[PDB]
Amino acid sequence: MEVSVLIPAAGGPKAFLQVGGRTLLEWTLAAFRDAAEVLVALPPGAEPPKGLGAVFLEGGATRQASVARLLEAASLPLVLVHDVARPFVSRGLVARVLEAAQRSGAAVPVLPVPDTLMAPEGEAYGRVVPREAFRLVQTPQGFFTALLREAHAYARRKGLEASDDAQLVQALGYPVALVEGEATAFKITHPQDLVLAEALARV
Amino acid sequence: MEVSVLIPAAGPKAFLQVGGRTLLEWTLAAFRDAAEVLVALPPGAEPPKGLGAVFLEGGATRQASVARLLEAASLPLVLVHDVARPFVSRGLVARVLEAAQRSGAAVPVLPVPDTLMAPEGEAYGRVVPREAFRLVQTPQGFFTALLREAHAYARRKGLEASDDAQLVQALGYPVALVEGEATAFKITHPQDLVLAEALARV
Repeated sequence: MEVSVLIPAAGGPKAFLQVGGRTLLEWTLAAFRDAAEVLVALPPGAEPPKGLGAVFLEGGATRQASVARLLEAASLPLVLVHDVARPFVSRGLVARVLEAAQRSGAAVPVLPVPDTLMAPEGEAYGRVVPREAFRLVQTPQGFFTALLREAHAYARRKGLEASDDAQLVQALGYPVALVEGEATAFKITHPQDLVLAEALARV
Repeated sequence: MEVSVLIPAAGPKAFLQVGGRTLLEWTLAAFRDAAEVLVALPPGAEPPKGLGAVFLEGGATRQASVARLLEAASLPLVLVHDVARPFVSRGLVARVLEAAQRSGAAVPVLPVPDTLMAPEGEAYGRVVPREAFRLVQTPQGFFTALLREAHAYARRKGLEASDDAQLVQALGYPVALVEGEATAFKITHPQDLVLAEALARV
Protein backbone atom coordinates (compact mmCIF):
# COMPACT_ATOMS: atom_id res chain seq x y z
CA MET A 1 0.00 0.00 0.00
CA GLU A 2 3.08 2.26 0.26
CA VAL A 3 6.79 1.24 -0.70
CA SER A 4 10.51 0.93 0.73
CA VAL A 5 11.43 1.95 4.39
CA LEU A 6 15.00 1.98 5.81
CA ILE A 7 15.53 2.12 9.57
CA PRO A 8 19.29 2.56 10.40
CA ALA A 9 18.91 1.74 14.12
CA ALA A 10 22.41 0.52 15.02
CA GLY A 11 23.23 3.03 17.82
CA GLY A 12 21.50 -1.34 25.47
CA PRO A 13 20.53 -0.72 21.80
CA LYS A 14 18.49 2.47 21.19
CA ALA A 15 16.01 0.42 19.12
CA PHE A 16 15.05 -1.52 22.28
CA LEU A 17 14.53 1.56 24.49
CA GLN A 18 11.06 1.34 26.05
CA VAL A 19 8.76 4.35 25.68
CA GLY A 20 5.32 3.85 27.26
CA GLY A 21 4.62 0.18 26.51
CA ARG A 22 6.37 -0.06 23.12
CA THR A 23 10.08 -0.06 22.24
CA LEU A 24 11.30 2.63 19.82
CA LEU A 25 11.51 -0.06 17.14
CA GLU A 26 7.88 -1.05 17.76
CA TRP A 27 6.87 2.62 17.54
CA THR A 28 8.50 3.14 14.10
CA LEU A 29 7.21 -0.19 12.78
CA ALA A 30 3.66 0.94 13.64
CA ALA A 31 4.23 4.32 11.91
CA PHE A 32 5.26 2.55 8.69
CA ARG A 33 2.90 -0.46 8.85
CA ASP A 34 1.37 0.35 5.46
CA ALA A 35 4.81 0.21 3.73
CA ALA A 36 5.47 -2.60 1.26
CA GLU A 37 8.96 -3.28 2.74
CA VAL A 38 10.60 -2.30 6.05
CA LEU A 39 14.36 -2.93 6.45
CA VAL A 40 15.98 -2.48 9.85
CA ALA A 41 19.64 -2.30 10.86
CA LEU A 42 20.61 -3.48 14.33
CA PRO A 43 23.95 -3.45 16.12
CA PRO A 44 25.90 -6.72 15.51
CA GLY A 45 25.07 -9.27 18.24
CA ALA A 46 21.64 -7.75 19.03
CA GLU A 47 18.86 -10.27 18.41
CA PRO A 48 16.01 -9.20 16.09
CA PRO A 49 12.60 -9.42 17.80
CA LYS A 50 10.19 -12.12 16.62
CA GLY A 51 7.10 -11.68 14.46
CA LEU A 52 7.40 -8.03 13.46
CA GLY A 53 6.80 -7.02 9.85
CA ALA A 54 10.42 -6.20 8.92
CA VAL A 55 13.67 -7.66 7.53
CA PHE A 56 16.76 -7.25 9.75
CA LEU A 57 20.49 -6.90 9.00
CA GLU A 58 23.58 -5.93 10.98
CA GLY A 59 24.33 -2.20 10.93
CA GLY A 60 27.72 -0.53 10.65
CA ALA A 61 29.58 1.71 13.09
CA THR A 62 27.74 4.82 11.81
CA ARG A 63 24.11 5.55 10.86
CA GLN A 64 25.35 6.35 7.35
CA ALA A 65 27.04 2.94 7.00
CA SER A 66 23.84 1.29 8.23
CA VAL A 67 21.81 3.21 5.61
CA ALA A 68 24.17 2.03 2.82
CA ARG A 69 23.71 -1.58 3.98
CA LEU A 70 19.94 -1.29 4.10
CA LEU A 71 19.93 0.47 0.72
CA GLU A 72 21.61 -2.47 -1.03
CA ALA A 73 18.67 -4.65 0.09
CA ALA A 74 15.93 -2.16 -0.92
CA SER A 75 13.63 -3.65 -3.61
CA LEU A 76 11.38 -0.69 -4.45
CA PRO A 77 12.26 2.48 -6.49
CA LEU A 78 11.27 4.83 -3.65
CA VAL A 79 12.79 4.91 -0.15
CA LEU A 80 11.99 6.49 3.20
CA VAL A 81 14.84 6.70 5.68
CA HIS A 82 13.86 7.20 9.31
CA ASP A 83 15.56 7.74 12.67
CA VAL A 84 14.28 5.19 15.20
CA ALA A 85 14.69 7.88 17.92
CA ARG A 86 11.69 9.73 16.35
CA PRO A 87 8.77 7.43 17.41
CA PHE A 88 5.84 9.87 17.07
CA VAL A 89 5.70 10.39 13.34
CA SER A 90 2.15 10.73 12.07
CA ARG A 91 0.59 9.19 8.99
CA GLY A 92 0.22 12.77 7.76
CA LEU A 93 3.99 13.37 7.95
CA VAL A 94 4.83 10.08 6.18
CA ALA A 95 2.36 10.70 3.31
CA ARG A 96 3.58 14.28 2.95
CA VAL A 97 7.24 13.17 2.74
CA LEU A 98 6.41 10.30 0.38
CA GLU A 99 4.14 12.43 -1.85
CA ALA A 100 6.89 15.05 -2.34
CA ALA A 101 9.57 12.36 -2.82
CA GLN A 102 7.45 10.72 -5.61
CA ARG A 103 7.48 13.97 -7.57
CA SER A 104 10.81 15.51 -6.68
CA GLY A 105 13.05 12.52 -6.00
CA ALA A 106 14.37 14.03 -2.75
CA ALA A 107 12.23 15.47 0.07
CA VAL A 108 12.92 16.35 3.70
CA PRO A 109 10.63 17.48 6.59
CA VAL A 110 11.75 20.68 8.34
CA LEU A 111 10.52 22.84 11.25
CA PRO A 112 11.17 26.50 11.96
CA VAL A 113 13.63 27.16 14.78
CA PRO A 114 11.20 28.04 17.65
CA ASP A 115 13.57 29.87 20.03
CA THR A 116 16.24 32.53 19.88
CA LEU A 117 19.21 30.81 18.27
CA MET A 118 22.53 31.58 19.95
CA ALA A 119 26.20 30.45 19.76
CA PRO A 120 27.81 30.46 23.21
CA GLU A 121 31.11 32.27 23.66
CA GLY A 122 32.34 29.33 25.71
CA GLU A 123 30.79 31.10 28.71
CA ALA A 124 28.32 31.98 27.40
CA TYR A 125 25.78 33.87 26.64
CA GLY A 126 27.15 34.79 23.17
CA ARG A 127 26.30 35.43 19.50
CA VAL A 128 22.72 35.40 18.23
CA VAL A 129 21.77 34.50 14.62
CA PRO A 130 18.41 35.04 12.85
CA ARG A 131 16.34 31.93 13.71
CA GLU A 132 14.07 32.80 10.74
CA ALA A 133 16.95 31.92 8.36
CA PHE A 134 17.28 28.39 9.82
CA ARG A 135 15.38 25.12 10.07
CA LEU A 136 15.42 22.00 12.20
CA VAL A 137 15.74 18.97 9.92
CA GLN A 138 13.64 15.87 10.74
CA THR A 139 12.93 12.44 9.23
CA PRO A 140 11.62 10.43 7.39
CA GLN A 141 13.62 11.63 4.37
CA GLY A 142 12.30 10.40 1.00
CA PHE A 143 14.26 9.68 -2.18
CA PHE A 144 14.21 7.84 -5.46
CA THR A 145 16.15 4.67 -4.44
CA ALA A 146 18.42 5.00 -7.50
CA LEU A 147 19.30 8.57 -6.55
CA LEU A 148 20.21 7.67 -2.96
CA ARG A 149 22.39 4.84 -4.34
CA GLU A 150 24.22 7.39 -6.57
CA ALA A 151 24.62 9.64 -3.52
CA HIS A 152 26.05 6.87 -1.35
CA ALA A 153 28.38 5.72 -4.22
CA TYR A 154 29.81 9.22 -4.67
CA ALA A 155 30.15 9.61 -0.88
CA ARG A 156 32.13 6.33 -0.70
CA ARG A 157 34.61 7.65 -3.34
CA LYS A 158 35.02 11.02 -1.61
CA GLY A 159 35.07 9.87 2.04
CA LEU A 160 32.10 12.14 2.68
CA GLU A 161 30.30 11.55 5.94
CA ALA A 162 27.25 13.64 6.82
CA SER A 163 24.53 13.68 9.47
CA ASP A 164 21.79 12.80 7.00
CA ASP A 165 21.05 11.43 3.55
CA ALA A 166 19.85 14.79 2.18
CA GLN A 167 23.42 16.12 2.49
CA LEU A 168 24.80 13.24 0.38
CA VAL A 169 22.22 13.89 -2.34
CA GLN A 170 23.06 17.64 -2.24
CA ALA A 171 26.75 16.77 -2.90
CA LEU A 172 25.64 15.28 -6.25
CA GLY A 173 24.20 18.59 -7.38
CA TYR A 174 20.65 17.25 -6.91
CA PRO A 175 17.97 19.66 -5.50
CA VAL A 176 16.41 18.54 -2.22
CA ALA A 177 12.86 19.74 -1.60
CA LEU A 178 11.55 20.69 1.82
CA VAL A 179 8.16 19.88 3.40
CA GLU A 180 6.60 20.84 6.74
CA GLY A 181 7.75 18.59 9.56
CA GLU A 182 5.92 18.11 12.86
CA ALA A 183 6.59 18.99 16.49
CA THR A 184 5.70 15.47 17.62
CA ALA A 185 8.43 13.95 15.42
CA PHE A 186 11.15 15.05 17.87
CA LYS A 187 14.27 12.96 18.38
CA ILE A 188 14.76 11.25 21.76
CA THR A 189 18.34 12.13 22.59
CA HIS A 190 18.65 13.34 26.18
CA PRO A 191 17.04 12.14 29.46
CA GLN A 192 14.36 14.86 29.51
CA ASP A 193 13.43 13.99 25.89
CA LEU A 194 12.56 10.49 27.13
CA VAL A 195 10.35 11.85 29.94
CA LEU A 196 8.43 14.09 27.50
CA ALA A 197 8.09 11.05 25.16
CA GLU A 198 6.30 9.08 27.93
CA ALA A 199 3.65 11.85 28.08
CA LEU A 200 2.76 11.73 24.37
CA ALA A 201 2.86 7.88 24.38
CA ARG A 202 -0.22 7.64 26.65
CA VAL A 203 -2.34 9.43 24.03
CA MET B 1 10.62 34.03 46.09
CA GLU B 2 11.01 37.85 46.06
CA VAL B 3 11.35 38.52 42.81
CA SER B 4 9.19 40.45 40.39
CA VAL B 5 7.87 38.17 37.63
CA LEU B 6 7.06 39.92 34.34
CA ILE B 7 4.80 38.28 31.79
CA PRO B 8 4.84 40.32 28.54
CA ALA B 9 1.71 38.57 27.20
CA ALA B 10 0.76 41.26 24.65
CA GLY B 11 3.28 41.91 21.88
CA PRO B 12 -5.99 36.58 23.58
CA LYS B 13 -2.70 34.62 23.23
CA ALA B 14 -2.71 34.68 27.06
CA PHE B 15 -6.30 33.32 26.95
CA LEU B 16 -5.51 30.32 24.69
CA GLN B 17 -6.79 27.17 26.39
CA VAL B 18 -4.47 24.22 26.92
CA GLY B 19 -6.12 21.46 28.96
CA GLY B 20 -8.03 22.82 31.95
CA ARG B 21 -6.15 26.17 32.10
CA THR B 22 -5.52 29.19 29.82
CA LEU B 23 -1.86 29.93 29.04
CA LEU B 24 -1.97 32.83 31.56
CA GLU B 25 -3.14 30.46 34.32
CA TRP B 26 -0.37 27.95 33.51
CA THR B 27 2.17 30.77 33.94
CA LEU B 28 0.64 32.04 37.18
CA ALA B 29 0.77 28.53 38.64
CA ALA B 30 4.45 28.19 37.67
CA PHE B 31 5.24 31.45 39.51
CA ARG B 32 2.78 30.98 42.39
CA ASP B 33 5.35 31.77 45.09
CA ALA B 34 6.68 35.05 43.62
CA ALA B 35 6.12 38.20 45.68
CA GLU B 36 4.96 40.26 42.68
CA VAL B 37 3.59 39.20 39.32
CA LEU B 38 3.07 41.73 36.55
CA VAL B 39 1.24 40.83 33.40
CA ALA B 40 0.92 42.83 30.16
CA LEU B 41 -2.16 42.25 28.00
CA PRO B 42 -3.22 43.62 24.60
CA PRO B 43 -5.20 46.89 24.78
CA GLY B 44 -8.93 46.11 25.05
CA ALA B 45 -8.29 42.67 26.56
CA GLU B 46 -10.02 42.35 29.92
CA PRO B 47 -8.12 40.68 32.80
CA PRO B 48 -9.56 37.66 34.68
CA LYS B 49 -10.97 38.60 38.08
CA GLY B 50 -9.15 36.79 40.93
CA LEU B 51 -5.61 35.83 39.86
CA GLY B 52 -3.53 38.12 42.12
CA ALA B 53 -1.37 39.45 39.29
CA VAL B 54 -1.20 43.17 38.49
CA PHE B 55 -2.19 44.04 34.90
CA LEU B 56 -0.96 46.77 32.57
CA GLU B 57 -1.47 47.50 28.89
CA GLY B 58 1.26 45.91 26.74
CA GLY B 59 3.18 47.53 23.88
CA ALA B 60 3.47 46.87 20.11
CA THR B 61 6.15 44.24 20.68
CA ARG B 62 7.06 41.85 23.42
CA GLN B 63 10.14 44.01 24.27
CA ALA B 64 7.98 47.15 24.59
CA SER B 65 5.67 45.16 26.91
CA VAL B 66 8.60 44.14 29.12
CA ALA B 67 9.68 47.82 29.22
CA ARG B 68 6.12 48.79 30.35
CA LEU B 69 6.09 46.11 33.09
CA LEU B 70 9.52 47.23 34.34
CA GLU B 71 7.98 50.67 35.22
CA ALA B 72 5.98 48.92 37.92
CA ALA B 73 8.49 46.24 39.07
CA SER B 74 9.46 46.99 42.65
CA LEU B 75 11.65 44.04 43.75
CA PRO B 76 15.44 43.84 43.27
CA LEU B 77 15.35 40.64 41.19
CA VAL B 78 13.27 40.05 38.10
CA LEU B 79 12.24 36.98 36.03
CA VAL B 80 10.82 37.54 32.59
CA HIS B 81 8.76 34.73 31.05
CA ASP B 82 7.01 33.90 27.76
CA VAL B 83 3.32 33.18 28.41
CA ALA B 84 3.55 30.70 25.44
CA ARG B 85 5.87 28.42 27.51
CA PRO B 86 3.30 26.96 30.00
CA PHE B 87 5.35 23.96 31.20
CA VAL B 88 8.13 25.45 33.30
CA SER B 89 9.12 23.25 36.21
CA ARG B 90 10.04 24.42 39.69
CA GLY B 91 13.59 23.23 39.18
CA LEU B 92 13.96 25.43 36.08
CA VAL B 93 12.67 28.57 37.85
CA ALA B 94 15.05 27.91 40.78
CA ARG B 95 17.97 27.24 38.43
CA VAL B 96 17.45 30.60 36.66
CA LEU B 97 16.74 32.57 39.85
CA GLU B 98 19.76 31.04 41.65
CA ALA B 99 22.09 31.91 38.79
CA ALA B 100 20.60 35.44 38.50
CA GLN B 101 21.31 36.03 42.22
CA ARG B 102 24.90 34.76 41.79
CA SER B 103 25.82 36.69 38.65
CA GLY B 104 23.10 39.29 37.91
CA ALA B 105 21.95 37.89 34.54
CA ALA B 106 21.10 34.28 33.62
CA VAL B 107 19.13 32.40 30.92
CA PRO B 108 18.12 28.74 30.31
CA VAL B 109 19.43 27.06 27.11
CA LEU B 110 18.84 23.72 25.33
CA PRO B 111 21.10 21.89 22.84
CA VAL B 112 19.88 22.20 19.25
CA PRO B 113 18.17 18.80 18.88
CA ASP B 114 18.13 18.38 15.07
CA THR B 115 20.44 19.00 12.11
CA LEU B 116 20.55 22.81 11.82
CA MET B 117 20.12 24.02 8.25
CA ALA B 118 19.74 27.34 6.41
CA PRO B 119 17.51 26.96 3.35
CA GLU B 120 18.74 28.16 -0.01
CA GLY B 121 15.40 29.17 -1.54
CA GLU B 122 12.68 26.65 -0.74
CA ALA B 123 15.40 23.97 -1.09
CA TYR B 124 17.69 22.20 1.41
CA GLY B 125 20.84 24.42 1.54
CA ARG B 126 23.59 24.99 4.15
CA VAL B 127 24.11 22.83 7.24
CA VAL B 128 25.83 24.47 10.25
CA PRO B 129 27.32 22.59 13.28
CA ARG B 130 24.43 22.27 15.77
CA GLU B 131 26.73 21.51 18.73
CA ALA B 132 28.00 25.10 18.52
CA PHE B 133 24.45 26.50 18.94
CA ARG B 134 21.76 26.63 21.62
CA LEU B 135 18.03 27.27 21.86
CA VAL B 136 17.36 30.10 24.37
CA GLN B 137 14.24 29.90 26.66
CA THR B 138 12.76 31.79 29.49
CA PRO B 139 12.39 32.58 32.25
CA GLN B 140 15.31 35.00 32.00
CA GLY B 141 16.55 36.34 35.35
CA PHE B 142 18.30 39.63 36.18
CA PHE B 143 19.03 42.20 38.86
CA THR B 144 16.01 44.47 38.14
CA ALA B 145 18.12 47.68 37.97
CA LEU B 146 20.31 46.08 35.25
CA LEU B 147 17.33 45.01 33.12
CA ARG B 148 15.80 48.48 33.57
CA GLU B 149 19.08 50.10 32.41
CA ALA B 150 19.25 47.63 29.47
CA HIS B 151 15.73 48.58 28.38
CA ALA B 152 16.34 52.34 28.69
CA TYR B 153 19.56 52.09 26.67
CA ALA B 154 17.81 49.97 24.00
CA ARG B 155 14.94 52.51 23.69
CA ARG B 156 17.55 55.32 23.46
CA LYS B 157 19.47 53.49 20.69
CA GLY B 158 16.48 51.95 18.89
CA LEU B 159 17.74 48.42 19.61
CA GLU B 160 15.12 45.71 19.08
CA ALA B 161 16.04 42.14 20.04
CA SER B 162 14.23 38.82 20.49
CA ASP B 163 14.96 38.53 24.20
CA ASP B 164 16.12 40.38 27.28
CA ALA B 165 19.60 38.80 27.49
CA GLN B 166 20.60 40.53 24.23
CA LEU B 167 19.69 43.94 25.72
CA VAL B 168 21.81 43.31 28.82
CA GLN B 169 24.63 42.02 26.56
CA ALA B 170 24.49 45.33 24.62
CA LEU B 171 25.45 47.06 27.89
CA GLY B 172 28.63 44.94 28.05
CA TYR B 173 27.33 42.97 31.05
CA PRO B 174 27.97 39.17 31.16
CA VAL B 175 25.00 36.75 30.85
CA ALA B 176 25.30 33.31 32.46
CA LEU B 177 23.71 30.18 31.01
CA VAL B 178 21.81 27.44 32.80
CA GLU B 179 20.26 24.19 31.66
CA GLY B 180 16.79 24.57 30.12
CA GLU B 181 14.02 21.95 29.88
CA ALA B 182 12.54 20.11 26.89
CA THR B 183 9.06 20.67 28.37
CA ALA B 184 9.52 24.48 28.30
CA PHE B 185 8.87 24.74 24.58
CA LYS B 186 7.09 27.75 23.15
CA ILE B 187 3.62 27.18 21.67
CA THR B 188 3.72 28.93 18.28
CA HIS B 189 2.06 26.68 15.69
CA PRO B 190 -1.18 24.57 15.87
CA GLN B 191 0.82 21.32 16.24
CA ASP B 192 2.70 22.67 19.29
CA LEU B 193 -0.78 22.65 20.89
CA VAL B 194 -0.96 18.92 20.12
CA LEU B 195 2.24 18.31 22.10
CA ALA B 196 1.08 20.70 24.86
CA GLU B 197 -2.40 19.24 25.44
CA ALA B 198 -0.82 15.80 25.82
CA LEU B 199 1.68 17.12 28.37
CA ALA B 200 -1.13 19.06 30.10
CA ARG B 201 -2.78 15.70 30.87
CA VAL B 202 0.16 14.81 33.11
